[PDB]
Amino acid sequence: KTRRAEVAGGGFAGLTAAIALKQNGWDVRLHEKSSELRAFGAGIYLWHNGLRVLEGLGALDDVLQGSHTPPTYETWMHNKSVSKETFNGLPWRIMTRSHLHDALVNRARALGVDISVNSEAVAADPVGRLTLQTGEVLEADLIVGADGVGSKVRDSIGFKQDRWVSKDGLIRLIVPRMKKELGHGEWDNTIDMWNFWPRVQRILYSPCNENELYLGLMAPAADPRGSSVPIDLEVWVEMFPFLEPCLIEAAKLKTARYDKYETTKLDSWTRGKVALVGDAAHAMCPALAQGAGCAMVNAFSLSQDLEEGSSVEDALVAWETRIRPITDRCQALSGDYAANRSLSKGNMFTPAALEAARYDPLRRVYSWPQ
Amino acid sequence: KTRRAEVAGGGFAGLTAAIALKQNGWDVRLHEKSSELRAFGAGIYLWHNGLRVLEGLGALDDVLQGSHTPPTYETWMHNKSVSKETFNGLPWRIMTRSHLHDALVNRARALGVDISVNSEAVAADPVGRLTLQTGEVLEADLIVGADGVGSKVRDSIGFKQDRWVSKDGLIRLIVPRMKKELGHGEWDNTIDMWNFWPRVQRILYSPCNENELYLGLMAPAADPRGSSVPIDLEVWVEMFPFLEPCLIEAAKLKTARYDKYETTKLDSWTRGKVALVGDAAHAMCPALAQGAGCAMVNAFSLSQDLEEGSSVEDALVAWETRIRPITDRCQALSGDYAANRSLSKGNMFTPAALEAARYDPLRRVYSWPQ
Amino acid sequence: KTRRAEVAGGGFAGLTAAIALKQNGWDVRLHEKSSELRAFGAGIYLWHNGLRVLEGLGALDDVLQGSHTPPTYETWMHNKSVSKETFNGLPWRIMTRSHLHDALVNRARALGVDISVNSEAVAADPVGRLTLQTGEVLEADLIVGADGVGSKVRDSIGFKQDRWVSKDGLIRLIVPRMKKELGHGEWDNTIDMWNFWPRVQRILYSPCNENELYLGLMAPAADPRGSSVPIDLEVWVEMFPFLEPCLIEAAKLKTARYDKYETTKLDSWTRGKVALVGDAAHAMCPALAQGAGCAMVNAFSLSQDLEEGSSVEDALVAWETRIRPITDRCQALSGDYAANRSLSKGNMFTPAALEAARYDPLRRVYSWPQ
Amino acid sequence: KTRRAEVAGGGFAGLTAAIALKQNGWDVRLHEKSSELRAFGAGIYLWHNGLRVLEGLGALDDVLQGSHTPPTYETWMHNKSVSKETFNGLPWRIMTRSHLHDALVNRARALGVDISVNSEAVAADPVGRLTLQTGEVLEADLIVGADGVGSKVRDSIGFKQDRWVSKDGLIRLIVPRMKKELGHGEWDNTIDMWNFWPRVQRILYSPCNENELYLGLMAPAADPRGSSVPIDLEVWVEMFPFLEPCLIEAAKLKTARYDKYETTKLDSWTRGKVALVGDAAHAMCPALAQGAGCAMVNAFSLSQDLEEGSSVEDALVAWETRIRPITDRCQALSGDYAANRSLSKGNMFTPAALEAARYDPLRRVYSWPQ
Ligand SMILES: Cc1cc2nc3c(=O)[nH]c(=O)nc-3n(C[C@H](O)[C@H](O)[C@H](O)COP(=O)(O)OP(=O)(O)OC[C@H]3O[C@@H](n4cnc5c(N)ncnc54)[C@H](O)[C@@H]3O)c2cc1C
Ligand SMILES: Cc1cc2nc3c(=O)[nH]c(=O)nc-3n(C[C@H](O)[C@H](O)[C@H](O)COP(=O)(O)OP(=O)(O)OC[C@H]3O[C@@H](n4cnc5c(N)ncnc54)[C@H](O)[C@@H]3O)c2cc1C
Ligand SMILES: Cc1cc2nc3c(=O)[nH]c(=O)nc-3n(C[C@H](O)[C@H](O)[C@H](O)COP(=O)(O)OP(=O)(O)OC[C@H]3O[C@@H](n4cnc5c(N)ncnc54)[C@H](O)[C@@H]3O)c2cc1C
Ligand SMILES: Cc1cc2nc3c(=O)[nH]c(=O)nc-3n(C[C@H](O)[C@H](O)[C@H](O)COP(=O)(O)OP(=O)(O)OC[C@H]3O[C@@H](n4cnc5c(N)ncnc54)[C@H](O)[C@@H]3O)c2cc1C
Ligand SMILES: O=C(O)c1cncc(O)c1
Ligand SMILES: O=C(O)c1cncc(O)c1
Ligand SMILES: O=C(O)c1cncc(O)c1
Ligand SMILES: O=C(O)c1cncc(O)c1
Repeated sequence: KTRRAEVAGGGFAGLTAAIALKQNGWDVRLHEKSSELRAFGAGIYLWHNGLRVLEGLGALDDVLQGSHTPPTYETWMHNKSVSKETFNGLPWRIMTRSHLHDALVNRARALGVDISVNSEAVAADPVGRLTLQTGEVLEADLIVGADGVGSKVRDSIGFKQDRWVSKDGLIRLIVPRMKKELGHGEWDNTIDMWNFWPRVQRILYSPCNENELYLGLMAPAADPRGSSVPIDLEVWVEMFPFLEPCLIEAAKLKTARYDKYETTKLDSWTRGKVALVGDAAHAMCPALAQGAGCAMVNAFSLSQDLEEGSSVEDALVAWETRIRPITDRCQALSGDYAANRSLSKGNMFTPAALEAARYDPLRRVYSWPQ
Repeated sequence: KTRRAEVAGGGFAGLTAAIALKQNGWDVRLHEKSSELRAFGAGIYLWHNGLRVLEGLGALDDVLQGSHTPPTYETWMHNKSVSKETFNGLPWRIMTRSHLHDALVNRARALGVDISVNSEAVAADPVGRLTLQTGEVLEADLIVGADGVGSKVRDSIGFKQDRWVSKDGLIRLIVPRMKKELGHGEWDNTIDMWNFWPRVQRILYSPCNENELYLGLMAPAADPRGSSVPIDLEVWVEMFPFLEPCLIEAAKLKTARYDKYETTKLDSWTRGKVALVGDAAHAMCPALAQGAGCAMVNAFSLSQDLEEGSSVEDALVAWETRIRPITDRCQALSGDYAANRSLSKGNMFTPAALEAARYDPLRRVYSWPQ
Repeated sequence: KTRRAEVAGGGFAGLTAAIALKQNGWDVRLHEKSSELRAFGAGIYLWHNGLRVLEGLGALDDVLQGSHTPPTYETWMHNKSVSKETFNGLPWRIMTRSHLHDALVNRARALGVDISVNSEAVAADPVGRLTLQTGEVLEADLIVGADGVGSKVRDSIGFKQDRWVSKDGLIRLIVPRMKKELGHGEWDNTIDMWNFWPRVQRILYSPCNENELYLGLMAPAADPRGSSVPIDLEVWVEMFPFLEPCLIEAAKLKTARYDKYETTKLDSWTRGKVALVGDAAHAMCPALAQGAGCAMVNAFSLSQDLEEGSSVEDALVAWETRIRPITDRCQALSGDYAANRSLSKGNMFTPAALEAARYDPLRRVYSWPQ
Repeated sequence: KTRRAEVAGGGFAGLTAAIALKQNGWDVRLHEKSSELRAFGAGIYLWHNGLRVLEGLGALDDVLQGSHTPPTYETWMHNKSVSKETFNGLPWRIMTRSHLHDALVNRARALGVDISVNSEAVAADPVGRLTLQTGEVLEADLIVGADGVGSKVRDSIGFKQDRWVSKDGLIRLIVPRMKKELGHGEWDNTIDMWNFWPRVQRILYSPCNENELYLGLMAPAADPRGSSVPIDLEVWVEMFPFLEPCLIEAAKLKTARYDKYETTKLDSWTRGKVALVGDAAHAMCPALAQGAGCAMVNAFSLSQDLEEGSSVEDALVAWETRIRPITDRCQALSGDYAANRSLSKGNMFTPAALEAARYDPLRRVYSWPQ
């Protein structure tokens, strides 16, 4: 009578699914392809929606400890402050990726989720069979494809899809705060520092805690200096001289990567006993900082629909119908914002922009009205 | 088998108790002495702790709609900004008293709490008897004394106590925002505007929403002009000229009162089947903006302890033991702050100051670390 | 024994020459080609050097009354303040062109300078003969060619020269201050408001007094909207929205012109009894705001050299040798600044930039050290 | 035929008189009581009027080199900026006392003024006799009493007078700028930093040049800590913490003095061939920073009246009649400002306040209109 779930992928989506299912009495095993449990991307923003998932997962405490809510989300254009936004009290948080990942892994382990590394799902069958690269075939009542933009759970089954990999991208790093060295200013703020002149270069400045600063350095791929790794210190200091202390530390990082944006959209997220969650289903532009938020809401919501006494197949259909439109709208709006460079104007966290963030997955209503 | 509760007082404490008990299946009747259900005091701050009570009461949505979280809590001394505090993301909110009261009344009514007006508790018996001014004697399994600083539930039984009524006080009003007329500034902020020179006059500036502004005008009773009602417009405009548009509206209010501060502390909060909650038990100085927050946490916590399968008498003892120290510490610290004028320095919402605010009554842990 | 001077041109150079010579006992007649005595160009800056000429001319009082020294000379790039300069106390002043012109005309009249309008010099002879368009031939001991960039005194004689008329230019206007309507800011400042993005548009904001504001609206000739007269209100408000009240008034002016920059440089400024002064000799780019300053210093200096007991011919040679290098350097540096857009960086009023301004023609030394 | 002048006192008044007379062909001897030529008081402000005297004395160049005009004269009350004043371009300057004194001494020496030290005037006779402490009796056509508030030239003759020495005063010091250590701010400004709460303490912050800062630390004599010398570092840092780097240097100065304010007013300034100039005649409160300015204007004006071909006795009478009302008005207004603490309000350099500053002694008119 113990339902069995097999989860492919140990990112935020897979860990969320695994914890949520285990809390509801599922026998859960999670399979991570990589040799270690790790999260790439340097830093990450969560909002009310994702923080509520964490509360629902019993992992909120560990996350809030050692992460940061800036006093304001500030936008600059050509070094002129154009907006300061606080979202009418809507909760939000910045943290390192490792911080969020560790909290989730620790919670999954505390609950007794069986986690395997070097364990890649290479095929999934809608009847409830997952095949690993080792040739092991696992039977389950539920298969969760949380295996990222390149999901083999998805592609082994075949889902009609549009995927896009941009030519442009950015360099994401964690460096020391160097707060004193930054001198006068509001250095606890998020500051999105846009420029189009004299060149297209932007830094998203994102404090994670008293020690760690998350920087995103964005320049076009066609710019050989701005897109260089390790960073071309001179061209960054030239346009962001007020960040020189931090940029000097950034230039030391030989692990720096220029990572490209990538999106996925599918005609459906389910097939029989298989559900696709996270980037496997709905990778999106990061303008609204909701890729993981939506992934986590969707994973948590999946566990909710599986508590209705329905067949797994029916629960999965109900789940997508219920929760997908929030994600579709957020993905579309984030892509629109990215293409139009809407964030450069400031004051763009409108009620519509904040729809996903306002959703409370625990009570299934929208909170924090704007 | 339906447990019966009789609640004396229709303030925030009594309404919270009534809703929380009704949600847990108690047959609840609430008795308000006044001819109408009303809340005095103009405006009010709630923090995470109180907002979590509201969530637990199913009244959070109605409260957040039409209330305000300032971008920052700012302090001025002699018109110089000395601090801006955002509490590392700790949720907080400002609203009119009527806004909070209405949300609670509407929720109690929706749940079918029996509410009587012109119904004053004049005596309570620890065996579970409440006598109204009408001579009606009501039997119950639980009596809640939520009847304010002058609690007759408390005083009919006899509780060792120290009460204090200050000679000093303040004038609290709601006026239009007049935001455009205030011109350049950060007029969505809370701004605590202190002065000792040329006279002791202070205004706590507290936006409630896009339409309503809560002002507290504080001057010593020995100052015949600053303590006058309706307000002596000239002496307020002289020291707060930047608020003239709002003060002109304030001066129109012939309902204005100079209300005195009042505190209560008791050796215990329980006797048999009687529990004292709110100002009946623990009225405190308003420096930490936690009088109602603690009252609401205590009322909600009472309902929790009554779900343990214990006798009512034992549950009440357990309740006070569990929850009272948070209130004792907050009351003491708020009184210390008031006497030392500590808030005038700015940056005084320390981790210790925020202890009560950080408490989450739903999960019974402290959240939002500083 | 009364030396006779004939001056061609009633601009700042010619009026300065006429007053200075008349003060020294010359019989002076001045000939203005136009039907009225008028000054075009809306507004003008003078510095210490030009203010000292005015003192020497007995016209300083009338100029300082009704003109303005801003508290600072401020530069913006893309709406971000990049510098505020006060030149270590070096005197400077902004005024309407008419204000300066009127003061000079009134002083010349008070001294009994004979002024003719509709009186154009069409030929000059180094032996001391000036021919007017009327055919009148005037004999004099000194002929002053103060007849502008298109000087016929110069060109009738033949001076080796390089002249340049730019394709680009600007629209100069006087509008009401609208100070209250501009709201919060430092609206008594000079503010040089540069932009390259989203288009090349710049406004030099120059208060003249409590009533009048001098604006220079600069856009490339290749921009059909930004270079349009009367002004294309929308494209100016878009990039300078904080000046909308003033720009609305500017758009009413059907007299607005897009005037082109023009320079002149000559191998010499003298021939026999003929001296060329002002734009006739040394028109320059306006970056250092010294075209008229140098013109006035040169005209005044001419009068000084004529007091040495030398022949007029020798005095003129001595004059150019003594005073020309200040002008040559200023012209070259202003042209360099214009071409490199150096002023866009702010903090460019260096000691070298301010050399002409620092010169005191009365004492013949440099003052106001930097 | 060479007129002989004997000047008592080598302060700013006596040096000005000596230079001005020597320039006009007087045989001038100056007698300084002290063993060295020195100026006490740390720093000093001059305005247009005094700068024009310096121009008239041929000492302006040496003064402007190595002195400072702040970008603005700023006033703070309780650390809040209440005004920024630039006087519509009216020239002004801050310098060390030694800087001004040296320039004057060097000019007097260059002109061949005979200067004696350890040479005290102890008696003067209206017939033109000056007696030194050595017993030497000097005959002259003019005797100038420029010997300070305690003038023996004045008191040996007997002038009806009111003198006042205040109980209160201030500590004036020169310290290093420590500009970098002061961090963010407008540290080239004059800043008059007033406080009445928590104690009456004020600092006038006055940069003299890139190296030297003039500070005036003002507290009541009844305050044993604030009036202490060497300075009580703690009580100054407490109320001016932003000046700590400079105050630490100030506390090292064991030469610091708490000097009292002193005023003098006389029924007349002349007797026969004797003229009283400077503090000997008109010491005043320093609120308008015009004590030396008026002293210098008066000394220079004296030389002017002596060029009219009148008897010395008549010239002196004409001089006082012509020039004294400017000083009487300035003295009265400065005393009014001091007593009413008017400067604490900011924006008090009104046209009337600036009357003395606006006077141009060279042309004998008022300039720099407000
Ligand atoms: C630049 C940038 C900035 C962003 N910023 C934010 C932000 O601020 N806030 C936010 O909420 N989101 C943000 N996002 C989006 C966020 O990174 C993703 O949406 C999120 O990490 C998706 O998580 P996931 O678990 O679906 O996928 P992934 O994080 O890709 O994790 C899947 C895990 O899949 C494992 N794996 C892959 N294939 C297999 C397999 N076949 N079998 C087993 N394991 C497999 C992968 O190795 C890995 O361990 C940002 C994205 C980008 C690109
Ligand atoms: C100036 C000031 C500012 C404050 N600001 C804040 C703030 O910002 N945030 C915050 O959390 N707290 C604040 N407080 C404290 C807050 O006002 C109180 O702690 C709170 O209202 C107490 O609620 P209560 O229900 O216990 O009592 P009450 O609000 O006094 O309500 C009891 C209700 O008792 C009814 N009643 C009385 N006697 C009887 C009886 N015998 N029988 C039946 N009914 C009876 C009373 O009429 C009334 O309807 C502030 C207090 C003051 C004085
Ligand atoms: C955009 C711009 C901004 C500027 N801003 C400043 C500034 O802020 N400060 C500054 O000092 N300078 C400034 N200048 C330069 C300043 O305008 C000139 O250098 C100055 O006006 C030259 O004066 P002028 O007397 O030599 O010539 P003009 O002003 O040209 O005057 C000559 C006079 O010549 C009369 N005339 C012409 N031909 C004859 C003839 N044949 N016979 C008789 N009369 C004749 C002309 O009609 C006229 O009345 C600026 C210039 C430009 C273009
Ligand atoms: C706190 C303070 C701040 C001030 N700030 C300013 C300011 O910013 N700007 C400004 O313009 N003014 C200022 N003043 C006023 C200024 O200090 C005086 O007005 C000025 O120094 C007066 O100069 P004096 O030459 O008349 O007298 P003094 O400076 O007193 O000089 C007279 C000289 O007299 C010599 N002496 C005295 N007796 C004899 C004698 N019997 N025989 C020979 N020699 C004699 C004295 O030793 C000395 O060398 C300030 C004054 C004070 C108190
Ligand atoms: O626009 C972005 O690339 C972006 C990336 N991360 C967070 C965010 O709010 C925006
Ligand atoms: O100090 C107060 O009186 C006070 C009153 N209300 C809220 C608060 O934070 C402080
Ligand atoms: O750069 C200019 O065009 C310019 C024009 N007028 C004054 C000035 O300082 C600069
Ligand atoms: O008020 C003063 O003591 C004062 C002292 N020096 C200059 C000044 O402007 C004011």
